[PDB]
Amino acid sequence: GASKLRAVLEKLKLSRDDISTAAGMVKGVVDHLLLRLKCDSAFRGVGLLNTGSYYEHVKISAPNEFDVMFKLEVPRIQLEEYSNTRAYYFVKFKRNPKENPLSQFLEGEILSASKMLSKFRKIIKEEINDIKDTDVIMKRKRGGSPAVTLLISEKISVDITLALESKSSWPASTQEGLRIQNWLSAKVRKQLRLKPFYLVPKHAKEGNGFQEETWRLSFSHIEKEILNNHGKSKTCCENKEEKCCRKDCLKLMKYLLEQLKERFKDKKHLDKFSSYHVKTAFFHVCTQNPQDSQWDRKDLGLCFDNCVTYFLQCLRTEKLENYFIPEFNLFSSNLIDKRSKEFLTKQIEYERNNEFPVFD
Ligand SMILES: O=C(O)Cn1c(-c2cscn2)nc2ccccc21
Ligand SMILES: [Zn+2]
Repeated sequence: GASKLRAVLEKLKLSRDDISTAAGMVKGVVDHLLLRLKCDSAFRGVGLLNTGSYYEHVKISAPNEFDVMFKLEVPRIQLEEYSNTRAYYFVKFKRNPKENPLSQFLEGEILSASKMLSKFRKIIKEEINDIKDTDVIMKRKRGGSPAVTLLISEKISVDITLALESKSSWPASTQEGLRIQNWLSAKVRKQLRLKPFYLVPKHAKEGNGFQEETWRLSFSHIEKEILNNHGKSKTCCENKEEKCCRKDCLKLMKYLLEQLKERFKDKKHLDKFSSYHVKTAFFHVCTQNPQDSQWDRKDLGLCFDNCVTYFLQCLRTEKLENYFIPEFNLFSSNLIDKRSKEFLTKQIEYERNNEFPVFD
């Protein structure tokens, strides 16, 4: 029902005002933090990376929650892949001169994530304590990559993550990734792959213990660009004759998962699932249907059923390739146990069989 779904989306559009006001409230604090952060010799080249659901224009239903990324430029780095993970790497440095301002964090030849995260939280703390014009508090440490967590005006929660920026060529694991050749063209793929890639501090788990000095690949900027320039036609969604329902589908998937996570928040089954899974699956569906005509607005129902159908498959086969790192499985049994996937499958299938009552 392309009408009921659009009723849901119209209902969703009402939150944009509050999400934008809160976004402004966040930006005000963030800019200050960055200006002050640029003072340290180590975090000199720190900058703001404007990516995420908000800048992708798909952020919904969470005004008091935000995620921001601080990017830092590392000139020349030698990357060492950790145990065929294809996504996690050790950061070494190409040259010998102590031009490196991060020499202080170098634990051996390998760059330590723990040390730099410590200095990051320390400086951020020292600076949030200084300003009293804005009621900003620093929350306790729980997460890994989203290392810093702030509370603005005792209302807004901001997840601050650190990211290294490398202008070098993308790692070999991304070779067969970003299959947009038949969709956004090969010229565009080449242009995009000429852009830098990022690394967020994350630990991998091979078993009982952890490796705490690893960095995981990040391409959020590429995701942003792909999302905000999503058509085979350059004038896609710029006129009435060329209006597609891609972003609508993504929004609907996100809302579906959100509602389902809210319905069973007390049972912890769906805790491991996030919106990135939905986004990834969506990108795969975009690759499957490269034509704008396959995303016509009038077919909003069908297209949505195409996305769900794919996502479900990913849940059943326990396979969801990272759109940039094909050999990395987001839905591997190591990451998410079968019981959770089967539960999510059960619920989604129920919803689809009862005309999505969760949409009302
Ligand atoms: O860090 C990011 O940019 C997002 N991301 C997630 C993820 C899982 S739940 C939210 N995000 N899993 C990944 C695995 C490999 C590379 C990137 C991955
Ligand atoms: Zn479009």
